[PDB]
Amino acid sequence: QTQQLHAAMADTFLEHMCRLDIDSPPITARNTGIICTIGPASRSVETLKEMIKSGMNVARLNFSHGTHEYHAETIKNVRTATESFASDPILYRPVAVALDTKGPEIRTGLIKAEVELKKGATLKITLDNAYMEKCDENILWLDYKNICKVVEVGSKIYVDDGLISLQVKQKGADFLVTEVENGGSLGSKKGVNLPGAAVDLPAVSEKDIQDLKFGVEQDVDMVFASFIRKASDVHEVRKVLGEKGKNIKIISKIENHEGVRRFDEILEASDGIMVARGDLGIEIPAEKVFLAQKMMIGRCNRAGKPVICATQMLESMIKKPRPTRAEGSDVANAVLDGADCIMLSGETAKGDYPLEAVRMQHLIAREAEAAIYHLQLFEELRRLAPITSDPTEATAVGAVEASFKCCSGAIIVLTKSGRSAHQVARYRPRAPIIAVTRNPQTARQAHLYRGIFPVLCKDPVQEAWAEDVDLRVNFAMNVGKARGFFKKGDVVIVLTGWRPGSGFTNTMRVVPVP
Amino acid sequence: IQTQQLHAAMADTFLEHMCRLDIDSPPITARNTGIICTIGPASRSVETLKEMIKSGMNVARLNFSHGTHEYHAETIKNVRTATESFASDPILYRPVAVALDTKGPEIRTGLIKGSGTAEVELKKGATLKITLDNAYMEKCDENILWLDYKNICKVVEVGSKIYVDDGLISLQVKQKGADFLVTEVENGGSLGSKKGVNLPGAAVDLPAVSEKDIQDLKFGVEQDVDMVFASFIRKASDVHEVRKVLGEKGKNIKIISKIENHEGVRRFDEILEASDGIMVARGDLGIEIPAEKVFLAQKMMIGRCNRAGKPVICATQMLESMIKKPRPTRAEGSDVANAVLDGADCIMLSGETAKGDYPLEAVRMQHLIAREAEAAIYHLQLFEELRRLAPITSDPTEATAVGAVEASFKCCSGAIIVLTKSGRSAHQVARYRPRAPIIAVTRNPQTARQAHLYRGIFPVLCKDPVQEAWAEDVDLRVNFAMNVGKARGFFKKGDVVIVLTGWRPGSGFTNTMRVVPVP
Amino acid sequence: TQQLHAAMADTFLEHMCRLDIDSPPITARNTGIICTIGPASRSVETLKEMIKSGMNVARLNFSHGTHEYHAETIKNVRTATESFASDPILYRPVAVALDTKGPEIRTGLIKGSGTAEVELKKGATLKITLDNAYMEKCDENILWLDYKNICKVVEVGSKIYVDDGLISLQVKQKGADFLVTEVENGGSLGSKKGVNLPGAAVDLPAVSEKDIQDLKFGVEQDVDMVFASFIRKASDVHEVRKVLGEKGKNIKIISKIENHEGVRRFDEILEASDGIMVARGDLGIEIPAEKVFLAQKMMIGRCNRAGKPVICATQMLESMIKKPRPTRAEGSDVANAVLDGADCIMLSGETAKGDYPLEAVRMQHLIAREAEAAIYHLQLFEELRRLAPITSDPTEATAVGAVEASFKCCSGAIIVLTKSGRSAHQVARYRPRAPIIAVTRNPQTARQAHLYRGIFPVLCKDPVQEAWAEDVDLRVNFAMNVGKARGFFKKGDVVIVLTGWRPGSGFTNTMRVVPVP
Ligand SMILES: Cn1c2cc([S@@](C)=O)sc2c2cnn(Cc3cccc(N)c3)c(=O)c21
Ligand SMILES: Cn1c2cc([S@@](C)=O)sc2c2cnn(Cc3cccc(N)c3)c(=O)c21
Ligand SMILES: O=P(O)(O)OC[C@H]1O[C@](O)(COP(=O)(O)O)[C@@H](O)[C@@H]1O
Ligand SMILES: O=P(O)(O)OC[C@H]1O[C@](O)(COP(=O)(O)O)[C@@H](O)[C@@H]1O
Ligand SMILES: O=P(O)(O)OC[C@H]1O[C@](O)(COP(=O)(O)O)[C@@H](O)[C@@H]1O
Repeated sequence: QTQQLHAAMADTFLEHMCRLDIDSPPITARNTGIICTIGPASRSVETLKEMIKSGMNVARLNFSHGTHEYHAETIKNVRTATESFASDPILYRPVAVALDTKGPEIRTGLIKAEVELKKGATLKITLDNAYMEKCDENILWLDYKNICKVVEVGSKIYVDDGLISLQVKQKGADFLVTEVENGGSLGSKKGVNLPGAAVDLPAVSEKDIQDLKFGVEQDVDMVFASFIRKASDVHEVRKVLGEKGKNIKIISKIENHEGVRRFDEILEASDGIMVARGDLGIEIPAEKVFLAQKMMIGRCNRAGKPVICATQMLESMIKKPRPTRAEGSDVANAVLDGADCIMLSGETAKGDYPLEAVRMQHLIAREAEAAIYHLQLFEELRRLAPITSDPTEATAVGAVEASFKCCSGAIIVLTKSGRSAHQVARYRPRAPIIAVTRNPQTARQAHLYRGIFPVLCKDPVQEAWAEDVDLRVNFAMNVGKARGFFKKGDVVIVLTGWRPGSGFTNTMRVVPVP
Repeated sequence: IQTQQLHAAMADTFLEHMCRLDIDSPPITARNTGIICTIGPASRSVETLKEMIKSGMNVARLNFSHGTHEYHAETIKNVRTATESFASDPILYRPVAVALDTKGPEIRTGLIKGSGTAEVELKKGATLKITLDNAYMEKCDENILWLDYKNICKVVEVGSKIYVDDGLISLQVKQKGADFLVTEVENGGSLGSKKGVNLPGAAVDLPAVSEKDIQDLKFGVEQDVDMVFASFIRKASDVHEVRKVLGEKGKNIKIISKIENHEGVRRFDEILEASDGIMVARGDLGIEIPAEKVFLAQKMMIGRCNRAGKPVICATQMLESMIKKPRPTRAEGSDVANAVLDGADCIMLSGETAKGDYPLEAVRMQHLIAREAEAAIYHLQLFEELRRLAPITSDPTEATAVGAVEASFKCCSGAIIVLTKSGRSAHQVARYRPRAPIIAVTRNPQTARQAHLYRGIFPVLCKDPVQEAWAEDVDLRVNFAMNVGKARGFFKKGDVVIVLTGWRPGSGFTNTMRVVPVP
Repeated sequence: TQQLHAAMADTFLEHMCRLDIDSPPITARNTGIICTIGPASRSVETLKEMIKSGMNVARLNFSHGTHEYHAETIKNVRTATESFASDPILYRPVAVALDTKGPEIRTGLIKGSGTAEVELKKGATLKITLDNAYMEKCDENILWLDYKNICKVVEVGSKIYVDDGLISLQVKQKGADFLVTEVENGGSLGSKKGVNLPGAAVDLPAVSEKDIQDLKFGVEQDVDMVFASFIRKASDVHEVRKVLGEKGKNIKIISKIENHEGVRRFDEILEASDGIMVARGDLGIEIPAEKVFLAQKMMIGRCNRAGKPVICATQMLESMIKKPRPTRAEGSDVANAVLDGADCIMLSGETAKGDYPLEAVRMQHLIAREAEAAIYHLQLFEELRRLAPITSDPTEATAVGAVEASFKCCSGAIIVLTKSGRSAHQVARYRPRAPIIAVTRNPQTARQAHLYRGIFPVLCKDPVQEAWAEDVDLRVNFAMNVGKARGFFKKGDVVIVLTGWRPGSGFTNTMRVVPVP
């Protein structure tokens, strides 16, 4: 009668659906990470404190706009807010900083200011920089020098986040003649999309380069790399991060058809993925976005790599204290699909109800996690699981199976790098995975993985290693008792390794909570 | 292989199925999920209604929370005029149903400053007196708000939360009174006229069927509506009341019960048993229960309806942003697709079509998403589970239905063609959720219109006179269906289709499945 | 009844747990029974009783007997079968199968006698000779064999197995036209016993001179199928097909798999054949006996997946040669063959030579009937469907539809009108629980139908009615009358009927769900 446990026992998915129960309350623990974009609505230390209390796990900084000075201050504010809770390490929640790059863009020039484009009219594009400052009703300059190479007669060109739609009729040397499909107001310096085109713009812009160096300087936890189209774009980002940035997680943002097409190579080269639905729905028909989303979430779950669902999840909450019914549904279905994290953009950056937006994602996620059909999900994740000789992988699956057999309150995992805990998360237990680490960055980065509740042990290192291990297990028991995940006498699963250092998790214990 | 998500269709696991979903895999022409559009000022002209039918509208919903009988009579006439403008060629005629959505036990606010269009914008932390003094029913403003629920005090209690306008404005009761409440604006916004008011956690003792509802149901009978969407159904006796009010004259009208509150969810099984179908009325629902639990209730009701073989509609805010914008949000794309994947027979538009700036674009977008989502269903497991979950019965029509759907998967058939007088034989096929469209050929125009409630049914109304020889009459209808599919691009000459008929005239005798190539 | 409680289990494990010895089966037995005819079972009198007890196919073994002897056996089987033809409701078609000798190797005669035996002691010496002067003077010192090439294919260390693999020899000196061996497994050595050489590459023809004569004899006697011995590869099968010629083109070739090479090359052999016999006697000598069940299950599964008949053969009810009841291992084996998915089960010595031939047939009947009810059709049908291509063939669509409908209403039968049998075969391949009553006017189609699990062929002999709808109705009523009389169903039960939209072969597209009148 709690946790949708009745629905969880159903022999079929249809009967599982029929058993879902609005009167079956969820556990306390919410497994899906919440990523909040920070902006004018959410930037103060006092608001950030409430965001953390409301459930923010990751603070996202959008580098499309704003100076390094500004973002540095934002990051400082985030850290001040986070560390205000530091004094009680049992209740302290790590908060990660994510840098989302501007990435390469196609832009128009200066009009004549705005101008009107009428449905059916003719409209030349030129790369002749003499028209850079002189765009108008008959003529439009663009900054992408190689556009004629990458688009054909009959192709479509979108301008100003998709408001405007053109069709290429003539394809010359340094020019294109087009008819205006979707007319409207044409401003200056607008963004241009090219659906279906293989855009050959660099993997990282001049500004992205400076921006990633700033990320390393500022000790960010992860980078959301914009407009990733191929594996080699991920490598160029990785090479720019370099030795100083080598522990920074690269999450690839899939934003166009080519990125969807070449998804498998991108996934293999990345630490995780963001389904950037905003830009993706400009580039592919909006009715196909759910397909791409479900496909990418499935493949990420199969590979055991974090996937973030992004953009317009609770959009109406920019203006309103409650979301639309479509928005509640979108969030629940992203969690049911398998998304590791869900994200807020305008809802937390600019909106009037940023705390309400964060609270709603937390509430829905928690209800949605209880409603997953773990019986089939776990069987399927096993079957598609390769048989290998890696001891930590066998221990992980063993722990998750044990956790289902005894409905443990948690799986406690000692981890330095986070990997042991990620290997458990990939099998999607129902039980929260309390990842105990002394590495503050690991604690921050753990949020990317569904089910991981990171805790940062600050206790001094004991001289006897077995005692230092027992010290950290007990810390995890105290965190669980305090947050109400379980109580004395409940059963939990504990994972440790055979020696200090990373790579040696091979020990699973089923233990009473002291 | 590379159309209709057939690579995904063949996956041995649901996880692998998801992994194979392909944006470059184009759907078939036929869209199975019915689209219900609310008609109002933006869409009630004949001219616009014609374009709604071309864009995909199957049912025209009339919302009796507003408007006079004269107003709704004319909307209905316009719907029929637009629908019959296509009747000259019976092969391309699309039937359109008329649905009456009852007002039911509502609480509504009054007019702002005596105007239905006037608004005040309110601020958080203000004071607002509510009143039942009918002297203020058209003098609602920043300070005084009139409500039509005469028993408001009861029920209500101090500290209770009162919600106005689709839950967007929130008031908290600081003090009770004889016929007045005193409140603080917990959440601000622009307050308008005749807005819906909710009292979650209060026992609203308003009748199941008010005198206005009785007036409206009588009108629906007189106007020959196809279905009634009954508001705020709480228990089986509510459904029986509507059925007895409709009486003999309304005995063929379908009753769709709207589940809009906590008691309706709890008592869902007896409501379903009593009803002809269900609407998941998410607007009120997500105010009466926590918004975060609406998806649970939605998926439970779609599941139980699918298991019962009764139609279920998912309603409210599916493409809400399209009221002001030509393109929906990504959440709205997802919401429509996920309703279809859940198993919803029909999807609905309200303000998007009733009063928005882009009613045609909203109908088109629902058509497009529905069709993409229908190809993405994991039929392999779905059909296995519907088969397993259905009892082993002696009913010959039920055996033929499952046989037909099985055969339709085996040959990836262009259609399942079903002859039906009442619709039932076509409903029995729809229940097993074939990929193929079901072409239901009838001579009963009501059956034609009502069959849109069922996933996958494309009703076609045969106009040809009855032939003296019954076998020739049957064959005439089968060929009409052949002609319709080909004109619509469902299939071409030499494609294989499944054909369902009976062994004698009249309802209840469907027992014959034939697998026939398209001539 | 019919283990229907077990049938509804959501798991194979729970299905087993629900099997119930107090749940009686239906009357219908879907698994064909093939009986080997010999002196125990050859008279018309005894063949009539065999038919009553459930024989569907009479196998003649051409390892022994003259063309004159076998023609007489065939006449007796045909006389036996046609004695029931006075009552069309009760007539059962019985097929005739010819089983070739193939490239066998045989020893000679112990001391000039067909019954004499000698004792071979473990470790004692035995000289094998090809000197035809010892052809009828075999004893414990010298044994003659009829494979003249045995010396150019075995090597010192080689093993040679004699008499159903009960006696084992090891070559300790290889000669010119001789071998010297030491007896590993001793015992009683008799005359004209079978010899095998596992690991040896035997140089004998796929189809010998005598084999050719026998296959031509088959064509002339109008047999229904041929069981072709020791098929090692596809080209062996094409050789049998070639001898059968255009005149015997409708005769079913069942490839008998009896050695390692046959198993290894199974897929090419199955694609060439009309069916398969798991010939377990020779197979369990050519390969280790403990591996035979693997081969049996691989072969039954591959045949079920290809939709081709498969027969399980040899030693199924062995002890019943001397005893009126079987061992527990034999009850288990017949049942498990049926659960594996064998279309037919066979008897050899049990019916040919043994003391209790009617009891062996009756036992196979009783066991098969219980085991068919114990099949987990829920998973079987689901796998067969999934492992089935999406096709444009209307008859296939109709067939899978009819099987689905038969499960939905637990139909008393699926009735199928068929000229060539193909339509009924297409239904059988999806393994319905309901019996498939195949109504044909073609006597060969009715006889060959017995090779497919589930098919109960009935031969309609009434003249073709001018009105086609009435001719179809006539046959459907005939199938209803047969089923009633046999207790497959009663008035008020529901049956599935499959027909075409016109007369002639290849038009099956119509399924109807009808009450039994
Ligand atoms: C949503 N869904 C569906 C739908 C169908 S068809 C009968 O409409 S079967 C099925 C199904 C099975 N399992 N799970 C859990 C699961 C399994 C594999 C991957 C994920 N993400 C989630 C599911 O989530 C799940
Ligand atoms: C023998 N068998 C069968 C047969 C069928 S139907 C197509 O004739 S499905 C199936 C099946 C499935 N699993 N296993 C392994 C198993 C599972 C559960 C209990 C036992 N003893 C053995 C089986 O052993 C097993
Ligand atoms: O998840 P990682 O990075 O592999 O770390 C897991 C490691 O943590 C431990 O449990 C504890 O190690 P430490 O004492 O070095 O922190 C090791 O036995 C184990 O290998
Ligand atoms: O779905 P329903 O209402 O039972 O109608 C199906 C009926 O239609 C038919 O196929 C044709 O009947 P009619 O000629 O009376 O229209 C009957 O054979 C069958 O019983
Ligand atoms: O299995 P086959 O050889 O295709 O025979 C099936 C045929 O039998 C029938 O049901 C009846 O045919 P007949 O009237 O010629 O016997 C046909 O309609 C159908 O095509």
